[PDB]
Amino acid sequence: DNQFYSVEVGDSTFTVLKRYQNLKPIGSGAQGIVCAAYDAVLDRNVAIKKLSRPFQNQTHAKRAYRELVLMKCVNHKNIISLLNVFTPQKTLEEFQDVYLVMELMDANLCQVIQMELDHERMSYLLYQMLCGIKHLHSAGIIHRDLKPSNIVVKSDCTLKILDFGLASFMMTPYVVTRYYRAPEVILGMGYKENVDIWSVGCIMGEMVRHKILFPGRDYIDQWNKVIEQLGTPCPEFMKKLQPTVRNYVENRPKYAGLTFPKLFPDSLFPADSEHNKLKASQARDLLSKMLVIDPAKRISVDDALQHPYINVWYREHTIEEWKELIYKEVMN
Ligand SMILES: CCNC(=O)N1CCC(Nc2ncc(Cl)c(-c3c[nH]c4ccccc34)n2)CC1
Repeated sequence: DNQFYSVEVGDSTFTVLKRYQNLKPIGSGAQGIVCAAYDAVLDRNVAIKKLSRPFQNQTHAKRAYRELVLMKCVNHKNIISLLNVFTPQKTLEEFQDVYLVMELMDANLCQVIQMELDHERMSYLLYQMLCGIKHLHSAGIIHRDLKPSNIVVKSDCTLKILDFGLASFMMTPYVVTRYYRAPEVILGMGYKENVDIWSVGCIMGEMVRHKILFPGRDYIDQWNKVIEQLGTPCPEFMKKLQPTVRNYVENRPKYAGLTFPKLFPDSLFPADSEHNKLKASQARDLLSKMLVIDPAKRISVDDALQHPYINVWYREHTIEEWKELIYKEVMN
């Protein structure tokens, strides 16, 4: 008979294709609920993400269309691949949800962060972020929102990025984390390719320090936590900020904060063997080239890939037009 069946998964219903069996919730996010399942056809495990009426507003719609499109276009070993897309509804009028099926990963970075990693694995994961980011950049896509929760890995230490970043208001219950947003993004002062390097540096640091580098309730708190450790930026950086903002920043208590050996002591890095000793320094060296406020002085993706620590691996539519656009893309 029908091709789909429904299964309860908490406070929602997953009406998926019969080929997917033994649904099990693996995570929750902004777009919706995500489940792990077994695909009888391909004979392998996969992940199923359900988009509940993605056209309910421009915020969710824009993300869904953009996701659905790039997920189909872009292709790279370090960017989650889409295996299938479907909708249990038969017509546009009936259209409601969109299900995305992808390879199943074992976990996201939030989990890896809570554990110590030899230099071999840490550098490898970091190397895969740079590749993926490099690919996204070579496609004209500047993520700008890379974070531990949007990056997943497998046991064999393989890594893939989940989403494609940004391109505003929502009644949603949960907020979005911004601890990894680059300075230029926080101060809206224009950005470039190396804007992602800042995020990678925040993640690498968290992997070391095992704790969020720049916490904070709002961007006000976040900026302080940034200068409180790295120190007030140089003048050349100030003269590149709109006065409405250059005022707020320049009228903030200066710092000339601590150096890197202080921020990331040898205690955090394994310095038992001579090999690990050298890797520590190289690691801290890269950290110091990525955690730089001024983009003009922040290392780039290609130079970061050449770093010895890493080279060892070398418009506005209506909720009716959106439904249309999204439905068409789904029905390839
Ligand atoms: C139980 C704690 N382990 C984890 O951190 N996770 C998160 C990653 C999950 N695996 C996975 N594999 C593929 C995709 Cl496409 C997604 C995924 C995509 N978007 C998500 C939003 C929230 C949580 C997970 C996802 N997630 C497994 C459980």
